[PDB]
Amino acid sequence: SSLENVYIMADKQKNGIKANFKIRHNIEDGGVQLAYHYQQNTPIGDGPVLLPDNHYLSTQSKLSKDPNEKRDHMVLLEFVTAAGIGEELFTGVVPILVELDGDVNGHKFSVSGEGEGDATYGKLTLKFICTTGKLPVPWPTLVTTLVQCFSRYPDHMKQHDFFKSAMPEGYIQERTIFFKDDGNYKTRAEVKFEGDTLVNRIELKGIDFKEDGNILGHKLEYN
Repeated sequence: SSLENVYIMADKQKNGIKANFKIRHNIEDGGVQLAYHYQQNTPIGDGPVLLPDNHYLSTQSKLSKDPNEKRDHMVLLEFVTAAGIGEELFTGVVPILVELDGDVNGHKFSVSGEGEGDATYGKLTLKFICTTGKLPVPWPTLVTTLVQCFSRYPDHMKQHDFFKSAMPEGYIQERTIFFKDDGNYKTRAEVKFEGDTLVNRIELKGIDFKEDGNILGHKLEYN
């Protein structure tokens, strides 16, 4: 498993939030590949949202494989809890669909994911398939791109949950992810309800990657 803290701050000028954090990918030789994340979220609707005090999301991920699956894929379990120093839509189990189109150093690919979120327990369970064939980057590098409205906000912090407050209309989530000493991803996603289903539609563009670096060279552990 992995555990990372997403640091969130209000962005009042855009009626949204910003975030930053670092992901530590494990390299097959024992090293670490840092991926520095810079994030902004803006609401799709023109109504009020919850603009939070500074806080973090404590985010734990576990990656596995479906033993009966021969397509290139990732099974993902996550537990996420907000910590210090629209909500009615999330009181039960909510189906999730994720659809991503990407292009990294000219390698185009698509990913489709399905699963469910249970915000009461901060819990996500999803399975992702590369629908175009072989994924041209390591799965772990796409985890953060591939629905923070499923975070568990403790009752005493519920006034700081921007993500659910923007629902059902949703939000735009944008990132730049800088892979240390390597290339970057830029992502734009729309996260919103389609009926009773929470959908994450994403475009990802990756540039400046090293052909023999840890990403295009597939030198990251599957974790």
